[PDB]
Amino acid sequence: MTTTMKISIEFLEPFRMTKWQESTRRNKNNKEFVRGQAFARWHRNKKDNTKGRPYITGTLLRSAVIRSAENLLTLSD
RNA sequence: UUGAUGUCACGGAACAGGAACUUGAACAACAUCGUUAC
Repeated sequence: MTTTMKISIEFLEPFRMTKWQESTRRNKNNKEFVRGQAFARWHRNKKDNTKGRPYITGTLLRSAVIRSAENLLTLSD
């Protein structure tokens, strides 16, 4: 019914990560959740204990692919 | 550990001001050590 395509990205430069926020101040009114939306995120299991790993939102990769498609469709009319 | 119809964060130089400085003839004469004797 569905087909899975596994991808992997590899960096050539030191990337940048954002801070950890709480589940309350995670809306459009906080000025630290915005301005940190184009970076990687830090997920910590069992909150109130800084122990976890980084990850990357899939919506950000979707937006980048959309921008690349917009820029590639204007070259072939 | 995201949710979708809308992310210019490669949109932003850790930058800007503060004398390791001040003072000094490579020169020269009087002793050191304690007890003996009635």
